[PDB]
Amino acid sequence: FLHIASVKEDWGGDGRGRMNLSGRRTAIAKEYLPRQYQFFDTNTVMEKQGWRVRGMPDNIAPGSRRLLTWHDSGASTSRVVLPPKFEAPSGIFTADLEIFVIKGAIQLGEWQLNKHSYSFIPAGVRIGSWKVLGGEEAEILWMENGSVPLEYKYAQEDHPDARLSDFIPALDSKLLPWGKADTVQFVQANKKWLRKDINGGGVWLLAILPHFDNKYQMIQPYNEEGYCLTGYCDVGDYRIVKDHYWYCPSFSTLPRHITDDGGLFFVRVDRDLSKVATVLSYAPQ
Amino acid sequence: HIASVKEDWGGDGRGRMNLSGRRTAIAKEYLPRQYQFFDTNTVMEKQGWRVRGMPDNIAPGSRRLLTWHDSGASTSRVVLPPKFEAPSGIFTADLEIFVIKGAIQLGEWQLNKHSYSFIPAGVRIGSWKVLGGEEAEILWMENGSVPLEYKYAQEDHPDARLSDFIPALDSKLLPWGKADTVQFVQANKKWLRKDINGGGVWLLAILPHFDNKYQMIQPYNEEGYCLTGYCDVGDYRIVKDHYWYCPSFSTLPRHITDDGGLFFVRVDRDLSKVATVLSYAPQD
Amino acid sequence: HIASVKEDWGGDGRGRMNLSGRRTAIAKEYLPRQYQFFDTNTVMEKQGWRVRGMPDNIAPGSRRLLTWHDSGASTSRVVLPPKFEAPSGIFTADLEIFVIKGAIQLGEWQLNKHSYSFIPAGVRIGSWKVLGGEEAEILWMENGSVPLEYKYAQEDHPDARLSDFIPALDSKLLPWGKADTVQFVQANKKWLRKDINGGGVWLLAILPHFDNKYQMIQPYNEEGYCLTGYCDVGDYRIVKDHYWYCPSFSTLPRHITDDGGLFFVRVDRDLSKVATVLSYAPQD
Amino acid sequence: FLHIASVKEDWGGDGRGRMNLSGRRTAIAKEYLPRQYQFFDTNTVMEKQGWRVRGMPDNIAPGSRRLLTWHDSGASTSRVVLPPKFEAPSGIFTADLEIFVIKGAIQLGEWQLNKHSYSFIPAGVRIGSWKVLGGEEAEILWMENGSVPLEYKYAQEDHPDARLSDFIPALDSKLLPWGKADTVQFVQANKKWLRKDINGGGVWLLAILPHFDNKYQMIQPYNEEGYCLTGYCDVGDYRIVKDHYWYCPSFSTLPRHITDDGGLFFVRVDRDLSKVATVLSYAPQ
Amino acid sequence: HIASVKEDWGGDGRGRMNLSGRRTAIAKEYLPRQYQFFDTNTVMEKQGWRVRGMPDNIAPGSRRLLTWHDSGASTSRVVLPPKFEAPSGIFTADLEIFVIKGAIQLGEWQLNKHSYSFIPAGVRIGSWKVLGGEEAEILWMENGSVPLEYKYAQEDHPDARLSDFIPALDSKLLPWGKADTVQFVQANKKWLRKDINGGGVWLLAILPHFDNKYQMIQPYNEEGYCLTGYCDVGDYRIVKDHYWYCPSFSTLPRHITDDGGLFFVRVDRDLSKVATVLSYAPQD
Amino acid sequence: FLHIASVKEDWGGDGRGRMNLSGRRTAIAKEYLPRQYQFFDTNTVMEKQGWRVRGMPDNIAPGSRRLLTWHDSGASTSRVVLPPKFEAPSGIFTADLEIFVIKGAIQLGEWQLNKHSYSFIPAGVRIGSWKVLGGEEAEILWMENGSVPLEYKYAQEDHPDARLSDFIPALDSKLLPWGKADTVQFVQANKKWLRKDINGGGVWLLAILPHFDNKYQMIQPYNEEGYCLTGYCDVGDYRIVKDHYWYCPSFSTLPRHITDDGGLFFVRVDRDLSKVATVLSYAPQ
Amino acid sequence: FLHIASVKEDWGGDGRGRMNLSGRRTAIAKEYLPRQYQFFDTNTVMEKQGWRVRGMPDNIAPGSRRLLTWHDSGASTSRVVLPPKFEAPSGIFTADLEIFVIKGAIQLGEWQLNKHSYSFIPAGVRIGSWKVLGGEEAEILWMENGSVPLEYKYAQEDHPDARLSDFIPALDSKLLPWGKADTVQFVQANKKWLRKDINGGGVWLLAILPHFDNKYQMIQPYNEEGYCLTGYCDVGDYRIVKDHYWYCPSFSTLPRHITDDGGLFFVRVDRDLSKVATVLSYAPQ
Repeated sequence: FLHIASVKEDWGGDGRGRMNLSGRRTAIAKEYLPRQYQFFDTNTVMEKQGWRVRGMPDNIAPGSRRLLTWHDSGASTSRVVLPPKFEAPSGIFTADLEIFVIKGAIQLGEWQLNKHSYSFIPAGVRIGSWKVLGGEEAEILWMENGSVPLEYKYAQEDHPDARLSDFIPALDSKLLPWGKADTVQFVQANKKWLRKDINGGGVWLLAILPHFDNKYQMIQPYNEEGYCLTGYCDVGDYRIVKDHYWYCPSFSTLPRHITDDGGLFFVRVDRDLSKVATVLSYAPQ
Repeated sequence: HIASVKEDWGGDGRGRMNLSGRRTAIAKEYLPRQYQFFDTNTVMEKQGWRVRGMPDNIAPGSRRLLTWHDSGASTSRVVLPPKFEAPSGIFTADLEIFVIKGAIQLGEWQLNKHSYSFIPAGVRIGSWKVLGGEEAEILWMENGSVPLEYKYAQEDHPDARLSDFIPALDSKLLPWGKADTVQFVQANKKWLRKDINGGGVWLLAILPHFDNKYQMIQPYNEEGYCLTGYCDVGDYRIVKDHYWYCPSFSTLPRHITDDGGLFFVRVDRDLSKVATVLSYAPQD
Repeated sequence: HIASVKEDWGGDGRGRMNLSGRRTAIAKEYLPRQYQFFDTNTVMEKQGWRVRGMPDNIAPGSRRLLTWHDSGASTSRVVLPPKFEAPSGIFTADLEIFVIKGAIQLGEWQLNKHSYSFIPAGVRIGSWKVLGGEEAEILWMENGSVPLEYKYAQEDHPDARLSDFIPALDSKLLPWGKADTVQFVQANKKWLRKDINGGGVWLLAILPHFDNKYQMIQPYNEEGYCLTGYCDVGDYRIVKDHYWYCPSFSTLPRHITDDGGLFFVRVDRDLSKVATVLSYAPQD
Repeated sequence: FLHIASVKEDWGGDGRGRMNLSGRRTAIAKEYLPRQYQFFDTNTVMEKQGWRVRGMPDNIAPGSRRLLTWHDSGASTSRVVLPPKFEAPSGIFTADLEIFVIKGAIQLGEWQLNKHSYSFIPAGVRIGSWKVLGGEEAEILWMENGSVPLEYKYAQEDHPDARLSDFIPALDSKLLPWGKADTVQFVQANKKWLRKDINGGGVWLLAILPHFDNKYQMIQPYNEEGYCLTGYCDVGDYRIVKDHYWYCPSFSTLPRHITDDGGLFFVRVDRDLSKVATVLSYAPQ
Repeated sequence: HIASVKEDWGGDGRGRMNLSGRRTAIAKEYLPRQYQFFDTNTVMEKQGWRVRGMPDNIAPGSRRLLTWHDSGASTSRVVLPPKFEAPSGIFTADLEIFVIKGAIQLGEWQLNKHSYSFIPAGVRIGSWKVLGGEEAEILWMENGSVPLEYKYAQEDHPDARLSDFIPALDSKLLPWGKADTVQFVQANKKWLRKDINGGGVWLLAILPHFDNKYQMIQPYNEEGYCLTGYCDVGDYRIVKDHYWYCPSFSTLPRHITDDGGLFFVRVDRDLSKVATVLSYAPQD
Repeated sequence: FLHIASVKEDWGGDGRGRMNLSGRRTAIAKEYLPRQYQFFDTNTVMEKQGWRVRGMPDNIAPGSRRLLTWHDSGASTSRVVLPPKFEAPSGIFTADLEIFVIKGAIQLGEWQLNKHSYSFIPAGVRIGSWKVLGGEEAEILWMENGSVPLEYKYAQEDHPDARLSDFIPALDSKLLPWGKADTVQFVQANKKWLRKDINGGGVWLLAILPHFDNKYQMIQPYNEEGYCLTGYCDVGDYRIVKDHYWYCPSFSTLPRHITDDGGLFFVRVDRDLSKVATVLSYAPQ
Repeated sequence: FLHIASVKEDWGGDGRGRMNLSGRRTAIAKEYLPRQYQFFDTNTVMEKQGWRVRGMPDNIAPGSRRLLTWHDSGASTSRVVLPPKFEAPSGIFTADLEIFVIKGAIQLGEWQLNKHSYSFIPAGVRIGSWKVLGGEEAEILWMENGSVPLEYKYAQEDHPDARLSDFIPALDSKLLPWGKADTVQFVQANKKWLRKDINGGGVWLLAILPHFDNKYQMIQPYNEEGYCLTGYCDVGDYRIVKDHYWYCPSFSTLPRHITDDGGLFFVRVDRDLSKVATVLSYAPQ
C-alpha cells in the first residue's frame, strides 16, 4: 500500500527515481513545451496568498506560493513563504517532499533548517511539529514529487511501508565540503551532493567559479531544473541572476554558459550523468 | 536460519545484527533517537552466568548486560574464569567475540588481546578454554533472531552460513587504513567484518587534538566500547571501559579529545552513501 | 523489439549490434576467425540507393556495402547528394551514423565532420537533409534483428529504447582520454557509445612511433574505419578510407605506425576484463 | 544440457566458480584431510605411464601422469608429460579444462603454447587438432574441473550450450606485465592474473621478491593450490622449491613464509580475497 | 637597478615589491602589524594625475592613492579617459597593471577586463591607449626603489630584467588551480606572477559557504582588492572595490562568506613553507 | 654582529641548524655518553626553585626549572614552571629560544599560547610583555639553543641582524592537521611539523597509533630528543609514559618500539631524515 | 680554453643553454625580424650543392644544404642531404652540434642513427668515423650552436675541457615512450624529451592528437624553432605540413593552432616553460 503509480521518465528511465520532472508546465507557458529550455524570474511569478497543504487543519497559519513548474499527476516545484508565527502539527505526507531553505529558518521536529539547509521526507515518514524560527518569514523551495498530489494526514507513527532509508531529516549544505563536479563540461566548478537516487539522478548545489565559459551548447537527454541562489550565469542572451529558475525537459539544447562573476545554484536532475554520451557538447557552423 | 527482523532506519535485515530497538543497562525501556553513554564498570555484574544448553558442570562466568532486545539479541561484557573449559558444538544464533583482557582459545586458534571472531549460527567450534591461568574479559555479542543457545554437534549445521565464518582475527597484526565518513578524516579505521549490506564492525583510532566541530545526525544504529584514551562527546567524557548505544536518528554532540583513543565500533548501515552522516550546527 | 541474436564469442545479444558472422565485400562467405582488410574506395558503389519504405520521390544516394549479415545487420559507406532531403519518421532497426565528409542535419541538430548519432529502433527523427550544397559521406550502420525500413510516424514507438538515443555527438569537441586495453597504452580513446554489456563505439588516436610488439588473439567481434594517417598490421598498410572486420577469435598481426592515425572502431564486448585481449608471439 | 551438477564450495561459495577444489585427496594422503595444508615434491609422486584421456582414439600416443590432487566426482590436478610425436584430433571435452605449460611447447589448434603459456577450455568448446612442438616432450599442469570426470568426444562444431565467453585459447604469461598483488600480507610481491571467476576466485602467477617475510601465520578460509616454477619459499620448516606443489583446503592455518631468493609460483584460489576478513594474519603467544 | 630595500618580515629584497612599511589612505602613518580594510570608492580621487616625465600635452587621468611608502613604491586605483594616448618609452621602476574596468592597449597587445601586465624597470613599451571609447580603471602598482618616472627610449635599457617581462596575461583565459595555504583549501588560485623568492601576484576564487574557522597570524606583507562577491573578515564586510593592506605579523580575523568572491591578491613571501600561515584561536 | 660561533653538528652537519643538540650531558649522567640513548622521568629530575633568566630585572617573579639536557657552551632543554602572577617585560634574548606549552597557558606580547602552543623566537627578535594566563601555573619546554648562554636584554626594537624570517610568534599545534610521517619505519603514525631548519632538521609532534610495532632496532646517525605528552611507548624494556623525556646522540642504537595504546610525542631532530640511509633498521641474530 | 664567448639569450637568459636561437635571420627574410613568427616550406629553400664542413679534408664527398635560420656569430639550423657513399673521418668539432635524422640512416662511430634518431655532440667531444648507411641518401637537421662558427679538426682523443657529460651519442626517439606535455595550452598532446639544458630549455618531439584546437593566441617570451615531420597544423591562415619549418623569436604572438588530423613535430626551445607566466594565452576583442 501507500507507494503506487510511479510514472516512467521522459528520456527512458524506469521511474524508480520518483522525482516526476518529466512533462511539466512552467509558470510562463500555457502547456508542456517538449525539448524547450525555459528561464524566468521567480519574483515576477504570481504569489497566491492563503496557501495551505491539503488535509492540514484550517486553523493553521497560511503561507504564500509561487508555482514554478507542475504536472497534472500532482508533482510540482514552488517557492513558498511561511509567516513568522507559522506552526504546524506532526504527521505524514502522502508524497515524497523535498525542502530547501532560501531565506530565514524553519524547524522540522527537533532539527533546525537554517539558510541553505535541506531535507528529503519520503512519503509515509512521520515528521514532528514544525515551525518558522527567528520571528521573520522563511522562504523555501517546496518540492512535491509523489505520483498522487501531496496531502497531510495526522499519524502517531510512520506508515508501515514508508521508505525510511531515504529519510534525510536535516542536511546543512553550508557545513558540507565542496567536491569535484561530475560532467566533463563543468570541470571549472564544484559540486555538493544533497541526495542521490537509486538510478543515479539527484539533487546538488553547483558552485561555478568566476571567468567560466563552457564554450559550446549542450544537448541534455534528461530532465533538469534549478534555482539561482547567488551570482549569475549568462546562458545565451538570457542572464540568470539570484531568484531566477529554470526547467529543461529531456533533449533540450542549452546555449553557451558564460559568467565572469560565478555563482551558487540549486540543481536537480533525474538521470545519472556519469555515463558515456549523457551530456553532449554541440557547436553547429 | 528463520525470522531476521528489519532494521530501524529502513534496512532489509540481511545484516542480522539486530541493533534496532534495544534497552540499555541504564534505561527502563527503549528510548528512540536518544544517544546513551555509561561506564560498564558500574553496570551490575551477575555471577554464575552460563550459556543456555551448556552442560551444568561447566565453570560459570559473570555478565554485565549492556544492551538487549526481547527477541534475544544482546551486547555484554562477560568474564570467564582461569580454568574455564567448554565443549565443542554450535550456537543457535550469530555470535561475535572481541577480547578486552586476557586470552582465550576457540578450537585450535588463540584469541589474545583485541583478537576477534565471528561465529555464524550453525558453524561448529571445537573445545574452547581460557589461557594463561588468568581470567579473560570479552565483548559477547549475541545477534540471531532467536535467543542464543548451545547445542552439541559433531559437524556444522547443513544450512550454516560458513562463508561468513571469521575463526580468529588478531586486530593488532592488521594495519591501519583510511576512515570512511567525512567527519572522521583525522582518524584511522581497522575493518574486522562487513555485512552484505555494508554495515559492520571495526576498530577506530582517533588521533590526538581531534575536534569534529559539529553535531551529527546519525540515521542508523551504532554501538561501541572504549578500549583506550578518551573522547568528550558534549559534556560526557568517554574513557576506557565506557560503552555507548545510539539508535537510528540520534543527534550526537560535538566530539573532542586532546589525547585520542582506540574504540570498538559496530554499525548496521553503509556510511559511504550520500547523506548517511549529517553534520548539524544549530544557531539561536 | 523482437529477435535479438546472441553474439559469436558467447554474449547474450543485449548489445544489439549483430557484428557476428558477417560476409565482407571482398569474400564470398563468412570466414570464421579471419581478419580482413580492404580499401573502401575499390568496393563497388551501387548508385540509386534508397531506404526501404521511403517515398519514391526522395533523392537517392549511393552505397558501398562493407560487411553484412543475412538477418539484416550491415555496415556501409553511403554518399548523400547536395539536395538530399528526407521526411521525419522512425526506422525499424537500431541505426548508427558517423559523418566522414561534409555535413548533414537530423531534425534540429547539425552533424558536421566526425559528428555521431545513435538512433534506437522506434525513436522518431525530424526531417533530415544534407548541408552546405556539397555531398556528405557517412558510415551507415544498420544493427537491428530485422532489415532496416523507414516508417512515417508523428511520435515515437511506445516501446522504443529512448534512453539509448544519442541525437548528436560532435566527437571533435569531446576530449581525449586514457585507452582501455593494455597493448594500446600509447594511444588515446574517445568513447561515443557504450552497450549495457560494455561493448561500444569509439575513436582511437594512435600516437606516432607506435609498435604493439606482439600479435593479438581477439575473442570478440570488431570492425573499424581509418579516418587519417596509417597503421601497418602485418604486411598490409591501412590508410585513410580502409576498413576492417575481425570476427571472434581472429589473430591480429603486429601493429606498427611511424606517423600514427585516427580510427573509428566498434567492438561488441567489454575489453576491461581479464584475458579479453591476449598478446601472442610464437617462436619456431 | 551439458552443464549440470556444479557442487557448492567448502568455505560457503555457490559453486559458480566450477573449480571443485573442495574436499580433495592428495597424492601423499589416504583421504581428504580437512583444514590441513599439505606440501610435496611432484618429482617423487608416482608417474603412471600409458595415460590417455577417456574417449580418445586408442591409436593416439600415450602420455604419463602424476596425479597431485583429486576428488571422486572427477575434478583433479596433475603433472602430465606428452611425448615428442604426440598428436591428437579435434573435438570437445565433457568438463572444464585448464592447461599451463611447465616445460617444452604444445600447439592447440592454430595457437602455440610455449613455456608458461596458459589456456582455459570451457566444457563443450571445440579445440582443433593438437600436438607437441619442437621434437622434445612437453610437461603440463593438466586441470580437469567439471562435475563429471573429463572425457573426449569428437565434434565438428561447439556444443550449443558451451560457455564460449570463458574461452581463453592461448595466454602467453611471459608477455603479460606484472601488477600489484591483492592481499595485504603479499604487498612485496607481484601478481599476473590469468583467469578470474564470476565469483572473484581465479588463477594467477605470483612473483615473490627476494628478502620476503610475511611475519605471521595465515588462516585461509578458502581452497588454494599451487605449483612452484622457480626459486623457493620456506613455509614453516618445509622448503618449497621448483616442481613442489601444495594444497590448502578451506580454513587451513599456513605457517610463516620466508625466502631470501624469491620465486615464481602458479597459484589457483576459489574465493575473492579482496573482501574484508578473507586472509587473516595469526601469531599466537 | 640600485637600492632594493629588504622586506619587513626578514626577506632579502630580491622580490622588489616594497610592500613593507606602507601608509594607507585612511591612516596618518604606518601602523605596524595592523590589518586595514577600506572602500576605495570613498578614497579621494585626485584629478589631473600624470606620470612624472610624460609630455605635458598627454591627457590626464585620476588617481586614488591606496597605500604608499616614502621611497616611491605605491598601489593605486587610476582612471584613464576615453581618448587617453601615451608615447612609447620606459619607466624607471617596476610597474604592475591589472585592469578592473574597460580595456587598454600596451603596444601591440590588448589588455581587456582582468588582463595583467608586469613591466620591469627599463623594459620598453610601445605607444599605449584606452580602447572602446569608454574610460578604463586600473590597479596601478609602482614597485621600484626610486619613484616611478617616464623616459623616452627607442630600445630597452641595457641592464633591464627582460626575463621578468609579462607583456599581457588575460587571467580570464587562464584555468583555476589548487590553492597554496592549508586554510584556503576550499578555494582556487590563479597565479599571475611569481618572485625569485616565491612571493607573487594571483587571483583568489573563494567558493560559497566558506569559513576559515580561526584567526591567522600572517608573518608577511599582503595587499588585495575585491573584484566580485564578498568576504566577512571579523565584523567588516569586504565587497566589490574594497581594498586591504596587512603588514608583516598582522592577526587577521576569521573569514566567512556565504556567496564567495573573486580577489586580486599580492604577497611578498613564499607561503608553501612550514609555519608561514599560523591558525590562531584564543580562549578566555 | 649578534650571530657568532655556531658549532658544527656531531654527525657531520654544518651548524646552520643552530640547535646545538650535539654532545649534551643528561640530568641522570655525570658526563656526555656518546652513542648512548637515555630515557628518564622528568618528574624525578630535581626542580630548582627561584629560577630566573640572566639579565631579567630581579623584581620579576621567579619560576622553577628541571634541567633535562645541556652543553657547556649554553644550549639546553628544560621543564620550567612559571607561577600564576608571572609577568615579564618586553625585550630580546641573546640566543635562539623555543617554547612549547605542556600545561596551562602563557601570553607572549599580543598572542596567547595555550596547551600545546609553540613559538620559535630567533636571537635578536623583540617580544612584547609576557605573562601567565588563567590564574594557574604554566609548564613549558624551555629550549635555549644559541652558541652563547641565553640572556635577557631590554630593547625597544629588534636587533638589526636578527633572523626575523625564522620568527614563529605563535603556533597552536591543536589547530594544525595531521599529515604523513617522513621515515619508513614510522608509516603507522602521523606527524605535525612545527618548524624546519634550512638543513632539513626540525621540530614536530608525532602521533603513534595504537597496536604499533616498529619490529627492529634503529641506528640513528643524528641527534634527537623528545618529550612524551600522552599515552606510552615501550622502547626495549623501558616504558616511556607522560612526562618522560629522552636524548639520543648521534649513532645511538634505539631498541624496538612497541605500544598497544599509542601516544603523542614532542620530538626535535637536527638532521633531514628524508635522505637514503638516515634511519637504519637493525636486527642482529 | 675551447669554451668561450657564450652570448646571453634574447628574452633575458644567462646563455648557459648555449643554443644561440636569439636574433636569427630566416631563409625568407633579409634581416632579423624581432617578435615576428615566420613559417616556410623547406622544400622551396634553395639547396646549395657542394656543401662541406670547414676543416674537413677536401677529398670527402660533399653534401647539400638548405640554410633555414642563422646568426652572424656562427649558430645555424639547416636541412642537409648526405649522399649514399658519404664517409667522413673521426675528430671533433669547434662548436656544439645537434643532429636529427629526417630520412635514411647515418652511423656516428659505432652507433647507427636511423629514422628520427638524435645525437647531441658537445664541442670538443670526439666522434669516430661516420658514414651514410643503406646505399641511399640521408636527410638531417644539422644544428650548429656554438659561439664561433663550427669547424672540423682531427683529434685522437677528446678536448680536455669538453663538456662530456652533455654527450648524447645516439637516442632513437622511436623507442622512447610518450609522456605528458609541459604547457597548459598543449594538454591534448604528448611530448618526448630528447635533451634538457641546465636552464630548463631543450629539444623534444611533440605529438599533437587529432581534433586539436588551442583556442587562443600565444605570447611566447622565448625563442622557439621547429620542423614538421608528419601530419599538419593550421596556425592562423598558414598550414604547416611535412617538411615545413618555423622560427619564433622572443615575444612573438602565435596565432590559434588547429588540426583535425594531428601530427609529429621536432621542436627546440631555449627557456623553461614550467614557470608561471611563460606561455601567455591571448584573445583580443
